[PDB]
Amino acid sequence: QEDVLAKELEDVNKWGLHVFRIAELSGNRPLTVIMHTIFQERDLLKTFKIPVDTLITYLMTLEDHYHADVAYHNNIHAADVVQSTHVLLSTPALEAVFTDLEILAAIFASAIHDVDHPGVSNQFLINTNSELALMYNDSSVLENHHLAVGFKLLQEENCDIFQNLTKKQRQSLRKMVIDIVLATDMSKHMNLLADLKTMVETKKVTSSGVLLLDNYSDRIQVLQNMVHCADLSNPTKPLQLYRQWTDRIMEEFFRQGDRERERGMEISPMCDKHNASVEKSQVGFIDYIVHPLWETWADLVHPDAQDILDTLEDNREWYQST
Ligand SMILES: COc1c(O)cc2oc3cc4c(c(OC/C=C/C(=O)O)c3c(=O)c2c1CC=C(C)C)C=CC(C)(C)O4
Ligand SMILES: [Mg+2]
Ligand SMILES: [Zn+2]
Repeated sequence: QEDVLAKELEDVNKWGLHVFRIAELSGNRPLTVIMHTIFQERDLLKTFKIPVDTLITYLMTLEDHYHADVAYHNNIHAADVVQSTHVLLSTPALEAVFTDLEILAAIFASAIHDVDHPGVSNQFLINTNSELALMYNDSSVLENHHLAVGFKLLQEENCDIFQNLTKKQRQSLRKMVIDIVLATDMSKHMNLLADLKTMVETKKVTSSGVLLLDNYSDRIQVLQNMVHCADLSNPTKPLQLYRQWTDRIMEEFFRQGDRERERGMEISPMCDKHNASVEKSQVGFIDYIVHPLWETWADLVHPDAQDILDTLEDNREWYQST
């Protein structure tokens, strides 16, 4: 069984890795084994003097604080975003653009970006006067919490994977990780996309042909949009993968809508299981959210992302046809 898993982990650089098989083959440890593979592949353990045992211990503790009883925002989603961010970082147009520390931040941010998600939305947590909304004053409630949990777990026994970074390395990475995860709040999508559009229109490229990023503001904005693309990458994946993600988000949405109805509240869009239109909503989401973003990303790394954008367009057509 370990040999099959190791075979499937050979695809870690490929879009459309079969993350669900890896979850099964790893005994519900997709986040740990994919993170470990990626760190090996990028030589991050040697670069940052990360002890192997510390890495596994942190990864397992972090994976544990994703909820196995949440159908979408679980450890499989986290592994998927890590792996998708890992592939997006390897695109030719970005070669040698980001430092080792920035690659570490983006991968680490992807791994913690939804930890301890309870499977309800920010707006539900606000409307139900939840403790989380109360702690974070109704602003990026989930996103602030994922960051606080992800960083806090570094303090558990033999969990500080950043113990051999310099103080300035830690401080720079923490800030970058915060900037990235806070940008995954969907209420920020439009401002993030508008900013990425502006950057593509004024895009500058080096003599080697690679994207030129002058300053923190441009670098962090590309890393924020990269992780945001990886977060919204389900509809760019091969259809058998995309369909399982759709099934899982609808289970989680529907269960929020039951809670909402049980409490007298109006049902949030896509959460009413007596008035759903699964296929229509996927097309709506692609047309108004996912495709505008992925088309803008494709222009930034043109033509590196043309197969991913083509798969998205085919998957949109297929859902439309139904
Ligand atoms: C109200 O705006 C909408 C909306 O109008 C339709 C939507 O539709 C979806 C559809 C989704 C998924 C969706 O989730 C994306 C991933 C989130 C994560 O990992 O946290 C959504 C939406 O979130 C969504 C939102 C955004 C929600 C809020 C509260 C601003 C995830 C996976 C796939 C299969 C792509 O389907
Ligand atoms: Mg999230
Ligand atoms: Zn997410």
